Amino acid sequence: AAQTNAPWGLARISSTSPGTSTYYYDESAGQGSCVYVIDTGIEASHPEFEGRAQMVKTYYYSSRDGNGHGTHCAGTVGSRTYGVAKKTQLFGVKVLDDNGSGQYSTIIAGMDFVASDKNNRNCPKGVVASLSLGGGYSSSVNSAAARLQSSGVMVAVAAGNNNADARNYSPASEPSVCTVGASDRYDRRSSFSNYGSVLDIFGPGTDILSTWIGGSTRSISGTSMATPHVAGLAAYLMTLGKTTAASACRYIADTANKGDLSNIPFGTVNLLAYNNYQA
Ligand SMILES: O=c1ccc2ccccc2o1
Ligand SMILES: [Ca+2]
Ligand SMILES: [Ca+2]
Repeated sequence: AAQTNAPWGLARISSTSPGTSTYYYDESAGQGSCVYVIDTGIEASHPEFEGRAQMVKTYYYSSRDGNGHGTHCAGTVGSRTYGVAKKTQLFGVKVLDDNGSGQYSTIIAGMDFVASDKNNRNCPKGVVASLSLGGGYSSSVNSAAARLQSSGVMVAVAAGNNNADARNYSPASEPSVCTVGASDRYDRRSSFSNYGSVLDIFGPGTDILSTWIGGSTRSISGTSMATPHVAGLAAYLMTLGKTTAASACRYIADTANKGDLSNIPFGTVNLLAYNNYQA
């Protein structure tokens, strides 16, 4: 399948070079997989989700995304026009308030929730969780991410936007999960992207067009935007049978575009998520 005039990030993950505009992907498109977006919620009624999104848990007064961030990330995972895995099932877990803030205790509860909830859902090709959030180091937050991964869910987390070593941020610094840095359309590390030995992979993160609340769209930047590209790619690969939840991060790193990025500090991987699609 080919989507012409795709958002640049989708084109990038299906090409060995920057500058293309077509997203090539297998028609299976993540069907049969499930991705939990743990964030400010998801506007499930957005036409771009085609009825494939639903809220399953909120830690606040409402399950509505009053912010937009969670809807944007979900859109990159799995919306028709802006998503990597266009037929996946999306579940929203609202652990961030409408200002995009949340306490560590709530974020941990949200991870433990998904570890249990996945047992109640029909996801034959596997389960992914996308966490476009983080804050200062916390061993308890890392431990929660490690448990989620251990339970059999492919966990992808944002490296953070401090232009710093991600070792000082959580859950980015938990080695067992897949920590995602951001790049721009010229294959440069995004100027805000954290880096360091704990990063596993890079994805498109600068100027990413996706869904927004009020049935709209908008372009924003962050490691928060790169993370759903990797989460969607994982869902897409599990559906194809190429990898499992336990090994998807390693498989993505193994099959990545290598050495294409500039401004990567010594000690940080130079690997860009790539779907290896061949028609
Ligand atoms: O869009 C965002 C806003 C804040 C933030 C903080 C830590 C990690 C990722 C983040 O993404
Ligand atoms: Ca290349
Ligand atoms: Ca890792």
